[PDB]
Amino acid sequence: ALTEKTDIFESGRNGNPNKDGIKSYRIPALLKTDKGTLIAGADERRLHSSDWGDIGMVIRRSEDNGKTWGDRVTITNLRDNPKASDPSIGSPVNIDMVLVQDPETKRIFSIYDMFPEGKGIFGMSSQKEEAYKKIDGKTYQILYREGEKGAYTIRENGTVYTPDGKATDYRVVVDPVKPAYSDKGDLYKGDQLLGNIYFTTNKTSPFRIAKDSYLWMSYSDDDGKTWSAPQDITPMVKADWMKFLGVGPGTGIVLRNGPHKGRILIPVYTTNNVSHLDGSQSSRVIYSDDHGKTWHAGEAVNDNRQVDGQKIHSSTMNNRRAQNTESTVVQLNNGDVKLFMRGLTGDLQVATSKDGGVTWEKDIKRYPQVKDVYVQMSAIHTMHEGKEYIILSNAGGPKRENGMVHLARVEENGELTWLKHNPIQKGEFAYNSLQELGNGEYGILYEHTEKGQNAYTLSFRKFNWEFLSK
Amino acid sequence: ALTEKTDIFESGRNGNPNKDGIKSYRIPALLKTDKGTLIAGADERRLHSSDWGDIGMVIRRSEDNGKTWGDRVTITNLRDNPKASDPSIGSPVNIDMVLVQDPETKRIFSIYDMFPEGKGIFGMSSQKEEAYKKIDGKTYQILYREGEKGAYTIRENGTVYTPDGKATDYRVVVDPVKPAYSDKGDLYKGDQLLGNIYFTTNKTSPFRIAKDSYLWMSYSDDDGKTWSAPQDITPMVKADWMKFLGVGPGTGIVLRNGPHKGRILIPVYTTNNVSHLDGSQSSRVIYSDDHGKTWHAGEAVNDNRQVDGQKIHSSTMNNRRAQNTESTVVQLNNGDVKLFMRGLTGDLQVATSKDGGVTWEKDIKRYPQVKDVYVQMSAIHTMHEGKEYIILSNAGGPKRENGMVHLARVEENGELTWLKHNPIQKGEFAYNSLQELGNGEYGILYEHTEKGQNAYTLSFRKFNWEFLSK
Ligand SMILES: CC(=O)N[C@H]1[C@H]([C@H](O)[C@H](O)CO)OC(C(=O)O)=C[C@@H]1O
Ligand SMILES: CC(=O)N[C@H]1[C@H]([C@H](O)[C@H](O)CO)OC(C(=O)O)=C[C@@H]1O
Ligand SMILES: [Cl-]
Ligand SMILES: [Cl-]
Repeated sequence: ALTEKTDIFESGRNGNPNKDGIKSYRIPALLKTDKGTLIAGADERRLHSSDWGDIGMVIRRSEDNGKTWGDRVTITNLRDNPKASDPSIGSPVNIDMVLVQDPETKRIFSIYDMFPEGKGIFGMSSQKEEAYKKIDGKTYQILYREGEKGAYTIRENGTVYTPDGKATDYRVVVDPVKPAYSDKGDLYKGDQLLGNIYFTTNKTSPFRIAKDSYLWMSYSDDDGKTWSAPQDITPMVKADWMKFLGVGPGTGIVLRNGPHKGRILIPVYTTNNVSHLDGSQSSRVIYSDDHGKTWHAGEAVNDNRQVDGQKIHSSTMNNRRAQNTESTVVQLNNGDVKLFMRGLTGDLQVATSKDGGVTWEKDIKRYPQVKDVYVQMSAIHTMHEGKEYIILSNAGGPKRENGMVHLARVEENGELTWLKHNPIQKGEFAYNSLQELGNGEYGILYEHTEKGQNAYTLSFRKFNWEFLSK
Repeated sequence: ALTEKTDIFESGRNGNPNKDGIKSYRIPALLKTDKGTLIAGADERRLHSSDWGDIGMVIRRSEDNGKTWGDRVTITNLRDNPKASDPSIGSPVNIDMVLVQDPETKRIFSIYDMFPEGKGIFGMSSQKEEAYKKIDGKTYQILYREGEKGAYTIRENGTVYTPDGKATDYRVVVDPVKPAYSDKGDLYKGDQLLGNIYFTTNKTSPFRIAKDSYLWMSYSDDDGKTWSAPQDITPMVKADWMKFLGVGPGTGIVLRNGPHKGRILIPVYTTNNVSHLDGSQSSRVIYSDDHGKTWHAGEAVNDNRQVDGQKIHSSTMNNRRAQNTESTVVQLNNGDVKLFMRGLTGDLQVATSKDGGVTWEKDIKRYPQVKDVYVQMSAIHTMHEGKEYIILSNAGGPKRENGMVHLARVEENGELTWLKHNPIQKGEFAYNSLQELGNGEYGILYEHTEKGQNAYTLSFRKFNWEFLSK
């Protein structure tokens, strides 16, 4: 019923780097393509297991349903600041991905966070820095020059314009060409490399982007073999009030029925400037109706939500327990969208959208049958013999341990009836990503450590309906 | 040299209403029109002196340079909520106006704050309510229905639509016809008047607008005699992070030189959700480059301002002493814009814009020569044979008392040198509005009380250069 674990991304041991010089792997995403390929994505955390530093967005492909795996394809890996005093925080950061395939165009998307050099979500400034400027109907990324108040802009061809709208002799690499696109943001004067717009300390160039939270996208048209250069989707989806805006890691969905059929959903979450990570983490989705060309923000589950007899908003809330963070998204046969949200209640929180993920119903459903220890989860839709189900995997607890696979029957009204709860991994268990394999078989890429492994090694297992019914 | 005061708007005495049933007048604006008319604007605060309640936006006209004044013209006066428990707070609020005339079109504009029923800026909720929705490129004001989470919208001809986009048979009066437009916001179901969308308590209708801060505009094309219905300009200028956004009352300007000549400038200020009135009040201007048709927000003086070693932003700041609030705007002959801002340093703070009010230079200039007791001021540009000056008026202190007219020379540098400091009114003195009358004469309209008069009576004086030279 259930296979042995095949390690896909292997972490180092006892606090040391593995043989490739990588201490850590984190944040699995598992995608089954139209060819039948399995794409396994991960944070490649070179220097340590923490949520920052030098991190590549990496995939491996299985052209045989999880039996054997090809070599690592690196989607994006921004080069580190060679002059940073502390290399553990000395790199521009990419962190956390969501994979999805457009079932019509066959395009595969990787959407992931981006920060300039520093500590990621843990090094955000208290004060807003404007990141973008609209000039004659065009949106440009801003640059700040040391000692100057004014907003420089990156305009056509990467050419840097002054605050007062004059071209300079500086340009930015806006069309990176190097492997892993490690030249992105490089700042030139002519053909002299000066530095990089993502460096924040001990800079050798005069320019940097706003110290903010960004959202990037990369895509593949050849089943995950090669990848586009990073596309900055931030200004399409990030409101002025948002502090953090980042993905809920794993695998997104494409709506298969109802008025919004073909819509791509990407779970994300925000914080605000009132209470940031202490009281404002709020789930929502971004979506595309045009096959991934343009992106829109849905409303938050927390927007106009009644809490303890009073209305809150994702932009103003300061309520630790009312937060919802990383989430996993599923569309039902009746057309409802369910959002399963990592939260702080001890048990499973679920929001429902009747309009394709744009707005959410007033109640969040809490399911005591499914434990949540405040950790990522995944959930997928599945049809077994014409009956409708959802499979959800997360840690059983009491800590980030004991991988549980849950089975729910979905009722005609969209309610969830939990049937079975089946252990899939003893010991350490954290982030995971489920897929349908196409028989009655299901795949799962997850975080687990054993035998002194650094957090985490990411492993793959198959399981059938015989395992689910147990 | 200095004329006796002419009382333009007289308040009641000893806490009682005046003959017209008005306890209080506040917030003077004075405008000299192309025809030579003087328009004196005010808040007509019927029930009490505070920053809320039943308040009309009113003017009087003088056709003989301030000697005699006509009857009150009411621009806007929203009807009260007849079912409110406390009438003192039982009315939709208009408060604080800025007057300006377009010298080309001759159109006169009054721009002023709007709040639904409540305590205005002191009654704002801690949580954001979305106020507008963009549906298919069109911006509609949102309505909320009792016991429902969704956003209804006010669409063409005031037809209320359901959250899911269906016409109902509820209608909002979006083209008011009653004197002073007191019918604006009225909620109909067919022929039947049910209540008003600006009412917040003991409602007789199912709908209300978001509890928020709004910005409204009315205009006159007949020299102040008649006025358009209010135009809700909020969505053009109010960013999503903004809590309060309202005018710095008095008289705005039209830029007379430089590449932005013809641009209309209106002083405003905002708060944010981090610190609201405790630490975030931030001066800026909104402006129109198409004769009042569309409006844009400039950047705050506080945006990317260095304060005590560190950069702040108007959207995120929490710094009491770094606030700048109501302000008055002046263009110099060299093209620079000066913004004189009410603040908490005890002396005069001035910001400079080199791009027609869009962005501000890094330093705020303080002038110890001019005390600021934290009260509104007004300032105008003037020429004197043929040297460039600015006249500024405010309280001398210690409190809101001893009105002063200050005179500065505008240096070849754009710097200011304070030459003269002349008392103009003993006893109580608060808000005021200056105008150049022609032939070396100036007019001022200002808040003063005596003989038990309620705060305040608005009185007018004229003065010439010899008054200034003392
Ligand atoms: C962008 C980022 O920091 N992502 C990290 C996320 C985040 O810090 C938290 O969700 C904020 O509350 O948390 C975790 C975690 O294992 O708990 C892993 C993610 O890689
Ligand atoms: C919209 C509004 O409330 N305007 C009021 C303003 C405001 O309350 C303050 O600037 C907040 O800091 O203050 C004053 C005042 O005499 O001090 C008068 C205005 O009518
Ligand atoms: Cl650099
Ligand atoms: Cl009502």
